[PDB]
Amino acid sequence: MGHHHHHHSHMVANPPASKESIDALPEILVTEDHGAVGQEMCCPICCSEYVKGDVATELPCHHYFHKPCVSIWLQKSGTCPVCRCMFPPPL
Ligand SMILES: [Zn+2]
Ligand SMILES: [Zn+2]
Repeated sequence: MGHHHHHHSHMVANPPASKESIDALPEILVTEDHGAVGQEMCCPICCSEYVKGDVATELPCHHYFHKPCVSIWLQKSGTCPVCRCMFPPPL
Protein backbone atom coordinates (compact mmCIF):
# COMPACT_ATOMS: atom_id res chain seq x y z
CA MET A 1 0.00 0.00 0.00
CA GLY A 2 1.63 3.18 -1.22
CA HIS A 3 -1.02 5.71 -0.28
CA HIS A 4 1.34 8.29 1.20
CA HIS A 5 4.55 8.77 -0.77
CA HIS A 6 7.43 9.79 1.44
CA HIS A 7 9.89 9.63 -1.43
CA HIS A 8 12.77 11.35 0.34
CA SER A 9 13.83 9.17 3.26
CA HIS A 10 16.29 10.15 6.03
CA MET A 11 16.67 13.57 7.60
CA VAL A 12 20.37 13.47 6.80
CA ALA A 13 21.64 12.15 3.47
CA ASN A 14 24.19 9.36 3.13
CA PRO A 15 27.55 10.30 1.55
CA PRO A 16 28.95 8.35 -1.44
CA ALA A 17 31.96 6.06 -1.02
CA SER A 18 35.40 6.47 -2.53
CA LYS A 19 36.64 4.28 -5.40
CA GLU A 20 39.59 3.14 -3.27
CA SER A 21 37.26 1.61 -0.69
CA ILE A 22 35.25 -0.13 -3.42
CA ASP A 23 38.27 -1.43 -5.32
CA ALA A 24 39.44 -2.93 -2.03
CA LEU A 25 36.33 -5.13 -2.02
CA PRO A 26 36.68 -8.86 -2.85
CA GLU A 27 36.60 -9.42 -6.60
CA ILE A 28 34.47 -12.42 -7.48
CA LEU A 29 34.92 -13.67 -11.02
CA VAL A 30 31.50 -15.00 -12.01
CA THR A 31 32.08 -18.52 -13.29
CA GLU A 32 29.70 -20.48 -15.50
CA ASP A 33 28.65 -22.64 -12.55
CA HIS A 34 27.44 -19.47 -10.84
CA GLY A 35 24.05 -18.48 -12.16
CA ALA A 36 23.33 -16.74 -8.89
CA VAL A 37 25.78 -15.30 -6.38
CA GLY A 38 24.38 -15.28 -2.85
CA GLN A 39 21.13 -13.87 -4.22
CA GLU A 40 18.83 -14.09 -7.23
CA MET A 41 20.25 -14.68 -10.70
CA CYS A 42 19.67 -11.01 -11.52
CA CYS A 43 21.77 -7.95 -10.73
CA PRO A 44 19.06 -5.36 -9.86
CA ILE A 45 21.24 -2.48 -11.08
CA CYS A 46 21.47 -4.10 -14.54
CA CYS A 47 18.17 -6.04 -14.52
CA SER A 48 20.37 -8.75 -16.05
CA GLU A 49 21.59 -12.18 -14.98
CA TYR A 50 24.95 -13.47 -13.76
CA VAL A 51 27.05 -15.35 -16.30
CA LYS A 52 30.69 -16.37 -16.77
CA GLY A 53 32.84 -13.38 -17.60
CA ASP A 54 31.35 -10.67 -15.41
CA VAL A 55 32.98 -9.36 -12.24
CA ALA A 56 31.04 -9.61 -8.99
CA THR A 57 31.88 -8.35 -5.53
CA GLU A 58 30.58 -8.59 -1.98
CA LEU A 59 29.58 -5.62 0.12
CA PRO A 60 30.63 -6.13 3.80
CA CYS A 61 26.94 -6.35 4.73
CA HIS A 62 26.91 -9.62 2.74
CA HIS A 63 25.29 -8.45 -0.48
CA TYR A 64 26.65 -9.33 -3.91
CA PHE A 65 26.66 -7.13 -7.00
CA HIS A 66 28.82 -6.60 -10.07
CA LYS A 67 31.89 -4.60 -9.11
CA PRO A 68 31.72 -2.36 -12.27
CA CYS A 69 28.11 -1.32 -11.59
CA VAL A 70 28.33 -1.15 -7.80
CA SER A 71 31.46 1.03 -7.99
CA ILE A 72 29.39 3.64 -9.80
CA TRP A 73 26.33 3.20 -7.59
CA LEU A 74 28.31 3.51 -4.34
CA GLN A 75 29.80 6.79 -5.58
CA LYS A 76 26.33 8.00 -6.55
CA SER A 77 24.01 6.86 -3.75
CA GLY A 78 26.48 5.33 -1.27
CA THR A 79 23.88 2.78 -0.18
CA CYS A 80 23.31 -0.95 -0.58
CA PRO A 81 20.16 -1.06 -2.79
CA VAL A 82 18.76 -4.15 -1.05
CA CYS A 83 19.13 -3.02 2.58
CA ARG A 84 19.71 0.74 2.28
CA CYS A 85 22.72 0.48 4.55
CA MET A 86 25.52 2.97 3.90
CA PHE A 87 28.87 2.13 2.34
CA PRO A 88 31.33 2.37 3.86
CA PRO A 89 29.33 0.57 6.61
CA PRO A 90 28.01 2.77 9.44
CA LEU A 91 28.83 2.36 13.11
ZN1 LIG B 1 25.51 -5.32 -12.62
ZN1 LIG C 1 23.38 -4.86 2.09
